[PDB]
Amino acid sequence: MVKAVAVVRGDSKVTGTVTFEQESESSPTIITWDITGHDPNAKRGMHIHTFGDNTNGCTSAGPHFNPHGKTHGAPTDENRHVGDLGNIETDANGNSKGTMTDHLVKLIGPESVIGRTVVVHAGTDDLGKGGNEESLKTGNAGPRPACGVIGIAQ
Amino acid sequence: YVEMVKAVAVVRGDSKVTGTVTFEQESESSPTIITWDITGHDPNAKRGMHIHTFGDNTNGCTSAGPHFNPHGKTHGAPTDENRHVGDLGNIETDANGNSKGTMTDHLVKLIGPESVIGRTVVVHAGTDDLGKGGNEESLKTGNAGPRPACGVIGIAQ
Amino acid sequence: EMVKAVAVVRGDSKVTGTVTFEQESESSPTIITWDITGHDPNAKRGMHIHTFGDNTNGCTSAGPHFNPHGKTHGAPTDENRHVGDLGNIETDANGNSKGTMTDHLVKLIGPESVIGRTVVVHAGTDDLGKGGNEESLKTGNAGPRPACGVIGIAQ
Amino acid sequence: YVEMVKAVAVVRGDSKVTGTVTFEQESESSPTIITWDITGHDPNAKRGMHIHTFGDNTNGCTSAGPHFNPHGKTHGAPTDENRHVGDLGNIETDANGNSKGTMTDHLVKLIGPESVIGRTVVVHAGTDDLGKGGNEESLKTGNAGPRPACGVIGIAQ
Amino acid sequence: MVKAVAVVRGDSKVTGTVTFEQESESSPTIITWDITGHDPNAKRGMHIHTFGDNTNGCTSAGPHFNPHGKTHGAPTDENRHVGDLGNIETDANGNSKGTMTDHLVKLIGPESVIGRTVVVHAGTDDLGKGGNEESLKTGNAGPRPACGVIGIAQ
Amino acid sequence: MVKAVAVVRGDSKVTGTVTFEQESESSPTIITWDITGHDPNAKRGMHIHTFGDNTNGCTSAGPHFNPHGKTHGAPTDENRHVGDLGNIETDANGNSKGTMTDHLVKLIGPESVIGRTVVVHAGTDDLGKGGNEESLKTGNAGPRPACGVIGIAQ
Amino acid sequence: MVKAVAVVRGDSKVTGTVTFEQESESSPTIITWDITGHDPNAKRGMHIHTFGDNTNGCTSAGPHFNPHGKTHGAPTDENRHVGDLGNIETDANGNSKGTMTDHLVKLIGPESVIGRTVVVHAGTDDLGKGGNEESLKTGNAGPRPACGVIGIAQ
Amino acid sequence: MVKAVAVVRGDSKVTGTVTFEQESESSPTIITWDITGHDPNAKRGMHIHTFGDNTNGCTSAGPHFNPHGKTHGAPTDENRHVGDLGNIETDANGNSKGTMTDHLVKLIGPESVIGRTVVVHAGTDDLGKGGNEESLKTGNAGPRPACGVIGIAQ
Ligand SMILES: [Cu+2]
Ligand SMILES: [Cu+2]
Ligand SMILES: [Cu+2]
Ligand SMILES: [Cu+2]
Ligand code: NA
Ligand code: NA
Ligand code: NA
Ligand code: NA
Ligand code: NA
Ligand code: NA
Ligand code: NA
Ligand code: NA
Ligand code: NA
Ligand code: NA
Ligand code: NA
Ligand code: NA
Ligand code: NA
Ligand code: NA
Ligand code: NA
Ligand SMILES: [Zn+2]
Ligand SMILES: [Zn+2]
Ligand SMILES: [Zn+2]
Ligand SMILES: [Zn+2]
Ligand SMILES: [Zn+2]
Ligand SMILES: [Zn+2]
Ligand SMILES: [Zn+2]
Ligand SMILES: [Zn+2]
Repeated sequence: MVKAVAVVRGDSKVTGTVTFEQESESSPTIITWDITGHDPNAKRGMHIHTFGDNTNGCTSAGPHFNPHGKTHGAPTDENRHVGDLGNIETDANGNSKGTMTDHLVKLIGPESVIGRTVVVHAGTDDLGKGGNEESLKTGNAGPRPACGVIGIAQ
Repeated sequence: YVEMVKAVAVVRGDSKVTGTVTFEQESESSPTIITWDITGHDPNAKRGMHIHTFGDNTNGCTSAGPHFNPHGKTHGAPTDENRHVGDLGNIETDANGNSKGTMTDHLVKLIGPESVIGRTVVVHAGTDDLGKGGNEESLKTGNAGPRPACGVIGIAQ
Repeated sequence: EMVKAVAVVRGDSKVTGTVTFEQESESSPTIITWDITGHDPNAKRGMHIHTFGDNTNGCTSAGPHFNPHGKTHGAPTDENRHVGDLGNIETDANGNSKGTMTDHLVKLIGPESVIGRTVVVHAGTDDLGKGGNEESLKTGNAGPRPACGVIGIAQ
Repeated sequence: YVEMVKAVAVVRGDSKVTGTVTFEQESESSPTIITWDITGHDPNAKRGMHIHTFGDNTNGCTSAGPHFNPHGKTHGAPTDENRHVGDLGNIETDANGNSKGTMTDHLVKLIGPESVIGRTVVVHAGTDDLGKGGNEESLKTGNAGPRPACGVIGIAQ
Repeated sequence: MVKAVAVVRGDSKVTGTVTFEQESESSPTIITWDITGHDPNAKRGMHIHTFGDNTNGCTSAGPHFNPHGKTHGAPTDENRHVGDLGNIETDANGNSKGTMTDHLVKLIGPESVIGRTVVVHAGTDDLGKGGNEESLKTGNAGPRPACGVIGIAQ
Repeated sequence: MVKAVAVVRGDSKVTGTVTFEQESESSPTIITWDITGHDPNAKRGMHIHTFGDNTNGCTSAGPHFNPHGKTHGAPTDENRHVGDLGNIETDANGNSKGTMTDHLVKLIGPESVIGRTVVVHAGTDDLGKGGNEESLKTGNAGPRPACGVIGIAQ
Repeated sequence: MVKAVAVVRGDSKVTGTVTFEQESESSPTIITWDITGHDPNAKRGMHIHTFGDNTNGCTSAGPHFNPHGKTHGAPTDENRHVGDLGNIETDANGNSKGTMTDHLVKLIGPESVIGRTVVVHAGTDDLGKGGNEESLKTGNAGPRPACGVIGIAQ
Repeated sequence: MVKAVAVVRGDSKVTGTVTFEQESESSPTIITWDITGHDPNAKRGMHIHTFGDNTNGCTSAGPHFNPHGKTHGAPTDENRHVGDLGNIETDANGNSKGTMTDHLVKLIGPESVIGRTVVVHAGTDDLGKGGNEESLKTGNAGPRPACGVIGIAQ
């Protein structure tokens, strides 16, 4: 029913598209990514950050979207940010195509991620198991080579 | 909980036109204040600026689709009753190709079912004829020409 | 070919007069001449061809602007106009208006013929579809219909 | 050239509900007169009848899509200002499950850009709550239930 | 980018869908059909009839749609009805799928076929070369096993 | 079988005709109005009032015809007066032409409205949903610019 | 646990007190009102508006408190604003005493109404059933004779 | 950096403030209005009139400020009076809050509007497109329910 898309780019060669589909507010959101230009054979963090603000590049996206005030985790963790989409897997060409079904992310209602930002990170998300404050906030997934605002799609 | 919403579109595309268009709305019942700060356009020009329906940049600014038009009107001036929500008229560029301005709009909302959050600001290459051009295109797009820059309206802090 | 028509307009008003039409062939422009009296002085007044040559209820039964191409209301020179959109006539200090113009959409010959339809002289100014409201794109906000006449075949 | 338009939807579907819904409009400025002659429905019942956006029957009455809503309103009663064009309320069936009636509607048009020619009449399985149900579904569909019969609104002689 | 579709059926086993796409009023209309249940290895007339009226089955569709007042012909003829889509070719299974680009049929404007009827006929259209009055009216294409009103598609 | 008509006029420029047709006592009554001279782009109450008494203008029509002792409602409401015909819609010229099928109004039998009064009101009928006692009586539809007695038409 | 109170007044003779108690965040909030000086024998809307801002009288309270982004409805509706508390009933003297719980209004947690405003309106809330756009925003309950900021009570 | 303000009032309940700020003579002037007490849901003309003279109420403000000798127009028009600020939009409560960027109005230099008058009109400005002499002079925006002299604000 509701469809959204982020076209990500940044101060890097990482580009691509992240789409979102959600039938109703209570339904899972299906998230597809199609990323190119990343490091090969890598695990790279991908998160929804709070602000769809690109005024100062991907930095103004702010932190991970966390309406429920949880610690950073894996998508499979109960204690995760809404925006915690884990690591995407890049192939030998630095590309990553994938789909996930997310049970926290909404396109509908007060916690909608429409208008927020998808960030593809430079590093691996430690999924909140890094044992430091930074892990519980960001997963230590490194800088932000590409981001894009989640917009309404046809 | 905060009712106030701030949003920003950072616009760019296949051109030198860049800049930011900010939106602030205090409540669903209030007008939205729009501020633009555009650079790199033609000098001394009137250039159409509109909210287009889709925040989809997969095919560049073309995939933003048409003007945001939830109320099913024809294209018009911002002051017209018969206008698209997305019809913000023209911005004025100075001798350097820059445009800074601010205005409220009474149809553009950040809050509620007609929210433009996640939709697209397009800065056009030409002048919006404000639906007064006398042809069908005028009542669709204002004949404002192509889309040198666009950006998705995203939530700001 | 060489078709001539005339509407003698009157109504619930002092506005009266004659509007003549001539058309050489179906594709030719129709030459329109009006000679109107009894209107407001120094005024711009809409003059349109409305769809029906029905005067059963005064000028109201003439219906809307003649619009066989399914367009919105506009100026005569607009692409996006009704066939019946003849714009405004100008009245002089005495409330009189004489003028002539051709129109490239109005036909007396063929399927879109206006013979048997109605000329309406309106009470107000046609905004030529530029008024910025929905009514502008229907009627031009030209107001009521002080005079009308069915377009009839002339000798 | 004739301005008058007559149209008819001949409705059927995965049910015993059949019949005809005719539309007549004298001019773009006039209301449209709607006449229905429905058979095979539940007896002594109120049943929603709406114009849905698409005249697409490729997957049965589901392909007609939602209520025709060019003006971007929520679902309502025909007499409501805030209604879909397609909101024709309920028809009444008699003791035999038949419904014959006629009314004009002031939003449904056969002429002009909001023409319903080529769209779909759906006769619903349940009662239209006229947008007064207090839930989001009421403001979308009137909670009128599934679509036992539909037909494309076609031009009549 | 107007799209239309007719779903055809009638007092026969002939069913299927006929779609129409037209970019603008002056652009050609692309027509696609997907018909099943017809005679095998046959040429079968397919026309747009004037009325989208199914009150009396396919008979109520009236004659071929002919706003320009021409005689019946092949789609390639200058002198044809707007509704003259010629013959479709059915395969060994009685099925016919095809696409044509039609330079007269419109979905936009006063001659729009939206709300009119596609009829699939029982016989072969003689394309107005039958030499009788009926040929110049109907192509002698026989009865009307299936029809459907051309409706607006998403 | 029975046809009736009311020609409405009063202390105003509102005039017009309201016609009634009923095949049999249990059949719905079809009501058609053709009203001119009202406010433009407005919703205006129209009701059948009990008395076809115009001795003191539209006031002596008395209240809404309510043989079944209901509260004031919309025509669609189960709780409505027989005379509750709801709002008519006026166009940009203050004209209203419409037709409705009414399942309570009768021209035949003991609850016949023949000889009663159609009133066209000056304001909008709140349909019994105004939340005060007057709403449940009159719909708060304002004064009575025009009325006419429902007379036998054939 | 948490108790709160609004003392309402404004550009009118309407005054009074609206108290709130909530045992836990998920518990219903118990609301009691004791209002004086209103119209007699009337239904009058009473709502929690978003802002506890009285800088420009009751207008500064803004719209109905609507953190879930719904339309205006009755308290019992699924589709309602958090602040939609419907109508209070005034007696023959213009007074209204009553108590009810509400299942959406909270004093505890992120949707707390503490520091927001109770508005007693001049007219009747149509509960979102008015059939116009304003009904789905305000209930058409009219102006704001009294309001008060919801403050922590002992 | 000049700031100005007009506090408008008159023979009406229309009141409010109109502020002006301009960085330099060639810069646009930002104009903000906060108007209350007007007709609801309306378009109302707002203009700068030549004279900051209130000796005869808003009438002594004279005509639209027109130092460049143009016809009356919309703010967006080449052919407009300096004082032509077009229509403001009032909400359901008759309030209008807005901001505009005006490319002709100056607070600095010989065409300064400091000491001139903001008038809020009773009717809609036809923006010079009413087709009569008055339209090209005043926009036919009607009488002057409120006005105020533009005064230096810092
Ligand atoms: Cu991140
Ligand atoms: Cu045929
Ligand atoms: Cu009454
Ligand atoms: Cu003025
Ligand atoms: Na998951
Ligand atoms: Na949500
Ligand atoms: Na990181
Ligand atoms: Na911003
Ligand atoms: Na707004
Ligand atoms: Na919001
Ligand atoms: Na006369
Ligand atoms: Na008309
Ligand atoms: Na029909
Ligand atoms: Na109905
Ligand atoms: Na052949
Ligand atoms: Na009728
Ligand atoms: Na009824
Ligand atoms: Na809640
Ligand atoms: Na005063
Ligand atoms: Zn996180
Ligand atoms: Zn537009
Ligand atoms: Zn016209
Ligand atoms: Zn609906
Ligand atoms: Zn043919
Ligand atoms: Zn009643
Ligand atoms: Zn509410
Ligand atoms: Zn002026």
